Amino acid sequence: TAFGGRRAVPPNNSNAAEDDLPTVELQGVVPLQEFLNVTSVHLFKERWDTNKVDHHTDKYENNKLIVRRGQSFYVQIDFSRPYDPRRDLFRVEYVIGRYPQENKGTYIPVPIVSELQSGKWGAKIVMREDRSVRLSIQSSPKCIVGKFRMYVAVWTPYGVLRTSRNPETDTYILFNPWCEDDAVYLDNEKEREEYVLNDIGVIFYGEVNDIKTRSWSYGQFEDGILDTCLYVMDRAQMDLSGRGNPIKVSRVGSAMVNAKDDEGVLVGSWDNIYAYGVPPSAWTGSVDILLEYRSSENPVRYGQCWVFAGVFNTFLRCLGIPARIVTNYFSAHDNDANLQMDIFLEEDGNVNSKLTKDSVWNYHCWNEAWMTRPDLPVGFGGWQAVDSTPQENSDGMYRCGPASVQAIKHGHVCFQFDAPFVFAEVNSDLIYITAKKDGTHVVENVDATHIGKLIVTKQIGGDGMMDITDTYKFQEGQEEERLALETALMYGAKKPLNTEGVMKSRSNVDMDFEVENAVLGKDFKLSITFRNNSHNRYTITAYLSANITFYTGVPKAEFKKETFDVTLEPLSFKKEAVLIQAGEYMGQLLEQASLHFFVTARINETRDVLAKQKSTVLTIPEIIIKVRGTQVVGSDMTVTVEFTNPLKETLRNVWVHLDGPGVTRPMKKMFREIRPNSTVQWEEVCRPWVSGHRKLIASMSSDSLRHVYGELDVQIQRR
Amino acid sequence: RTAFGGRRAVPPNNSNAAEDDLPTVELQGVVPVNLQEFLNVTSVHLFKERWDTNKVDHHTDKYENNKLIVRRGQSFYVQIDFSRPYDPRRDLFRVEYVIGRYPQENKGTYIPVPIVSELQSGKWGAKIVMREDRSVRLSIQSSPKCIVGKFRMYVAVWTPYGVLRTSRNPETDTYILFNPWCEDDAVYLDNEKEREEYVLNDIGVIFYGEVNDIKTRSWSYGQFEDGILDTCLYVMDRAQMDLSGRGNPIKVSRVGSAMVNAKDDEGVLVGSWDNIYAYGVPPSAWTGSVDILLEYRSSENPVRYGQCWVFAGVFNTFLRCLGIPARIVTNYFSAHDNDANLQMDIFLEEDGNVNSKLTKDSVWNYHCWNEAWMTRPDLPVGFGGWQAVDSTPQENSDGMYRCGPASVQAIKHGHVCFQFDAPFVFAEVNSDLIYITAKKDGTHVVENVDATHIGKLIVTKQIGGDGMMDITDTYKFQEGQEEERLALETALMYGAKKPLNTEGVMKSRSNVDMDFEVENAVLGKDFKLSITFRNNSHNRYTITAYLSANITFYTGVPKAEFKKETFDVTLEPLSFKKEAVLIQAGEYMGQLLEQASLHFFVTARINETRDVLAKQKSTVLTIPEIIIKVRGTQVVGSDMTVTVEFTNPLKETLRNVWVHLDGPGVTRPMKKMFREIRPNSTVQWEEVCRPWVSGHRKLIASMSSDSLRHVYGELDVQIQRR
Repeated sequence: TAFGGRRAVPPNNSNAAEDDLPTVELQGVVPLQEFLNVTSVHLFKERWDTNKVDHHTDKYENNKLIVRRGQSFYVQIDFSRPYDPRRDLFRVEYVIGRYPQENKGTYIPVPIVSELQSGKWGAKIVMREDRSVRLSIQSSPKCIVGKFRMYVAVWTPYGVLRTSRNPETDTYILFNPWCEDDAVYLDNEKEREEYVLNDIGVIFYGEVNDIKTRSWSYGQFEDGILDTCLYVMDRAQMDLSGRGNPIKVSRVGSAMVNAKDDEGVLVGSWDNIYAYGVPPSAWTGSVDILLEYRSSENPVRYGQCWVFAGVFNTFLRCLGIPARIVTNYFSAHDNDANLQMDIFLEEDGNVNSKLTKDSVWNYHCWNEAWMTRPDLPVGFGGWQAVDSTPQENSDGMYRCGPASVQAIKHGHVCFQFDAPFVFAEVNSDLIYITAKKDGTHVVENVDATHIGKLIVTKQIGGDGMMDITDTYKFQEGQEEERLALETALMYGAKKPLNTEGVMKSRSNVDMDFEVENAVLGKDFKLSITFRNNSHNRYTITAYLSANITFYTGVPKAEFKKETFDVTLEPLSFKKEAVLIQAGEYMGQLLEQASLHFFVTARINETRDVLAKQKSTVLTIPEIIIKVRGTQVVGSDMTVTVEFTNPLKETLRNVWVHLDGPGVTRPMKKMFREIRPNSTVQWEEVCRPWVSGHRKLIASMSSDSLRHVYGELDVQIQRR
Repeated sequence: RTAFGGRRAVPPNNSNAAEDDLPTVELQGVVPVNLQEFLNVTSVHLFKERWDTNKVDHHTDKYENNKLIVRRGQSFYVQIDFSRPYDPRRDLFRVEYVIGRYPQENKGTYIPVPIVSELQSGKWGAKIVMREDRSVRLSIQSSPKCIVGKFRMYVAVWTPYGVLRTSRNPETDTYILFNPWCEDDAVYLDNEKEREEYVLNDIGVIFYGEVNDIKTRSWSYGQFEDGILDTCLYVMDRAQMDLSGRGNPIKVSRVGSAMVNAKDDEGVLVGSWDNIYAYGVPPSAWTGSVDILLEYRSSENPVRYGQCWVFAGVFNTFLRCLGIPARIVTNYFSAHDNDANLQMDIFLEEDGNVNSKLTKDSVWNYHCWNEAWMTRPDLPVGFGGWQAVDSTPQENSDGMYRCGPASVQAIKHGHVCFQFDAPFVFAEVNSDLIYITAKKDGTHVVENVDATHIGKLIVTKQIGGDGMMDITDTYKFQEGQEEERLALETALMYGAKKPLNTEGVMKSRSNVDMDFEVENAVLGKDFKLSITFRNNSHNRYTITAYLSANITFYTGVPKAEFKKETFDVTLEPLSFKKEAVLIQAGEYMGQLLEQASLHFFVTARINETRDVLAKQKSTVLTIPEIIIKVRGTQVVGSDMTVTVEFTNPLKETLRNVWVHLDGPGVTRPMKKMFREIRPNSTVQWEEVCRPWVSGHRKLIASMSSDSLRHVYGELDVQIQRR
């Protein structure tokens, strides 16, 4: 009635599933009681106790023992009678999954040893008193990460006597950045504090000339999160033997973030509508999302790049892998490994918006995970870029990474995973091409300094910005930068169009422009400058094209167009000012209030083309958070969330979100509608459970206006 | 309230079946004048008949397809008939090739072919070769990096006011394939005999059995059969493969191999190794890829069922049909599901017996995968050539997936740091068998290490013949050679792992040699197993040997131990003893699994030195083949009677006996059902075949029933021209 011919044992791919170890493995009475019996086990698992504090696992809102691999911890077993070294033999067993196998690392018998050897599992009797033995158990630093079952087995000559199933002794074993033998070892305490223990983050957005920031709750220590992270791997049917490998954990975990069909954590959406779900802009942290995923057991709607990164960062940090979110400004996504972004122009100099279909994202967020790379030559360990936002790679439409940031900076894109696609996000050239009326194409200009202009991440201790641009690229013009490019071209990166006659403009005319930062609903100026360094007189025709775009760069509508007839004297400089009125863009704005500007100019004399692009985001005023009360763990604190409608219009179905790990579970309030320029208030009583520097996080989302945030640093005390 | 698509300006162009509407007239700006003044296309001629020069010079004349089929990077001829003569002085026009619903010139999906004076190598262009009346003859050359698929063709006349274009015409739809004959193509093969075999041959040989009794059977690739080329494009559309990547042999292999083994409702074949196969066709019954691919096309669902050679057969059809040179390789004693470990464990009881409860991993008698030829511009120089691709899943760095393409060159040298999934393919052919005693107290003791069992022989069909070609030396250096030790070390540096330490197995206290032979037997017959000891040192010993004989699946997975024996041997110094065992038919009959595979463990404990000796061998019982006979004229278009004959070899009744007949270019795959076949009785199947392909052809047969299966037959026939 059917044979299992594919493999002798079904795959062991679920931490949730468990078998039943026999309590009596006898080999015949031939022909007990007088043998050792376990009366109880002590794990010293209190959060104030030495195990959790020495393992840095005391923050988890979990009452079970949680330790980190490759480091010893204490347990104590109580026997029916005193243990006798001569005549007695027992061992502790760690078991994970339904089909444990010692050679697969899922069945781990811990032997009593005299001395703990570094790198191997072992139990050292550190103390014998009465009917008790105090053990110092050390795990392997390559151990599988997950929740293990614990048993104590006494070996008699006729078999094994083992403890029965006890959910109270279930032990979680995580990655250990503190352990020098661990693949994820980070030798700097301040960095471990930030990249592993910090449960609050800062995401940078906006545009390079007006960097905006908002806080995100990672909430890795919150109740249920650790278990949800194991559930993610189980849903991925991730092989238990592979869960101790940070590379494979990063690889499989990141593929689970973006949902394809009914599998995955988040459904991606950039439609500015989001029917039947929550707008990506509404989320305040990962907790909300991961718990919803866990209970519904279905993908959560909806997410965008920073949301994918926030959730993946929670996953990494919760398991013990050092992780941070990075933001790349002017990002070339969906690049197919091409190092060129095309902008097509009409013959007169206008931007041909029919052909110009590729867009540079104002910003794009991805993650970096810290680990060694034993699959690559020496020198590629460290930060590995992993982008859970899909794009076409060699396998299809999927996440990219982990890719060694070291390999990327040097152009060694031949080393897995998906390196050429990450290299192209930060190194592409903007190519300006005239698409003539006869069918031919002429390359006019090359801008090699626009894409990947600034790459940032939150600073260690502090909400500040840390510029990590030089970790990804060498400085423009440097010899090493040209060598890195050449090496990349050798390994699959491509440049379809040859650009030689290009960039050698004999005009010597410099053009540039700036846009003042504006507040939503206000007017603002745009100045275009022209420098003539030659002793020649020129006449120029310039075009201004202004569009309302998504943060991805995708344009919705051109809201303003202008033409300028400039005459430049030899050795002269001149500024022209254009005035953009609130009435021109309002009513057409998309979420994030992003605007894009093209300024192209044709020099009538030399036939040369000058081009420049810039993005702008309109500043939307933040939400106000107020705290009234005492501010002590266990005792009440009143939090008031205040939002003032900035539009001269009625906001409808205004959802406000409150969050703060260790202070409050994520909550949300729904307001029928908000009158033009009127204010609403939300008062909630909070009973914090974590002391020290904490933070309150708020967000606002309506049928129209959204992507509005607020935050407050509070100081809670102990008892 | 809006709608907006903020992720991308244009939806992904990932279906070849989907198409846009190009305007027949497209003007811009003020006018006022006669449009009739400009050229007009009255007709287009592709010279796409099968005897014509386009298909013959492009080596596409074998496809049972009436549309034009050319290969990239090589010129072909077309003729355009206008409404009036072409005036070089005043007319301007170009040919356009378009693919998908969202064509873009910078993505290679919209291709405007310009009229040029001279065709440059590597670029698209059309050269006017003849002017005559209202007609112009062009020599069109495509780029060698061109996307592979079915393009729509249009002719566009340029006027100062815009474009005038022909209308949609399915008759001019042109297929552009990979070109192994073009030097600039990534899949370039520099020799005609290799091209003939690896691209043009539609019949193949699959080697199976076990290393000491290599069995062979024929498989129909049928890449030129009606409907196949279209089904291959359909596979890529089902995979939602971006049209821009279908011109990259690496991505096509990567995505295509992932579609072979169906996970849920996506993919071509549902894998099953249950010996039952209820609600499907047993993997053993298939005679080729045609049957499977067409069923997948019409049902639009995964086909039940397949195993490794079936996946390879089908994937081989896919690659050859598109133009990527490909072959199937068989690895004898394959370490699949290795997780990159270079060690396979066998656990022994304390006495010396095999611990069958702890021994859970198995070596496959054989395992088939594919090799595809292409350059590897994503890797350092020297890694081009054959690339291994295994569509039979196993855990790799991404999950349970196919592995490859991995450069066979990198695998041979241990450079497993190069994508894709290299460590896992390297371990299929390089693992060590580690014999370990699991003592009653809980500890483990490494007794022996056999580094010569796994990947003992790797073969493939020879060029221009049905014999086998030993390619073992392409995957690995000679045992005990310098280069082989360095390869192993390099692999360990990049991810390959050896959990147990085997320096201490210097317990090479092999003064005594042991080995055994199992004679080749026929199903139903008794056979012998001969164990042979050898005392190569001055000494007398008391040995206890154990024999464990099991019925297994071809994958090595055991179903039952059907025979156990102990031997107390005492051999004198410098003397060699021999022991023969007789296995009677009654001991295994009635318990056999499909493929009639048997596995033998022979373990020995030398009482004196406490040493352990161990060896293992597999055996497959031979089954009589199906007899194919033909009587007729043997010329295309004319009838030929084929008779399939099967004689029940079992002295019991075979029930629901399905017989299958196949032969590309001779017959469409067919199958006959037989209620039941009496013990030792014979049945005959007769069929009238009207062949359509001349030259050397082959008839292929297979048999499958409720119990007995994995029975084949074949016959080389010669069809003639007329």
